[PDB]
Amino acid sequence: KDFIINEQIRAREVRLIDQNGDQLGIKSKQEALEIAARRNLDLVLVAPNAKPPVCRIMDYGKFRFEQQKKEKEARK
RNA sequence: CAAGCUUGAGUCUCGUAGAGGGGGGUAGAAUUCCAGGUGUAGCGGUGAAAUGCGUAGAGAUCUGGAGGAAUACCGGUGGCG
Repeated sequence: KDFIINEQIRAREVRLIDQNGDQLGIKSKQEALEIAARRNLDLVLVAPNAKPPVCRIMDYGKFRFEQQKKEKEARK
């Protein structure tokens, strides 16, 4: 569920996937953070144990809200 | 029982103070909500937490608007009934 995002990420390099599924390739964490920032989105570590770790560009708050919404609705 | 009397009780005149009652207007503070600008990962809550709220961008800040309810200071063994 919970993913670490943005500056919480410690990986030197990550494989980057953008908000639409475009495979941006291997990028330094710094460049990945720049791309996320220019798009006003977050850099989310979706696959911490992949080699190299996989990050997805997305709105973390919107993603998390929808996930919690889904869980709650299906149980009431 | 009858006539009275003016001190009890009323009436008259002119003023005074008052959150006394009923109706109608209207005001500025705040909360919550709606619409936006800035901003970004927390806010909120407790003894400690969690539920809750926030990347569909909250909270914080600035702006405009809606609505309801109550009227800080004055304010006080103050006042009115």
